[PDB]
Amino acid sequence: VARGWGRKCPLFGKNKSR
Repeated sequence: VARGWGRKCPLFGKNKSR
């Protein structure tokens, strides 16, 4: 799973969230 993590989890949303 990706979205489930990129949602509110930096585990997959490093540069995307930052």
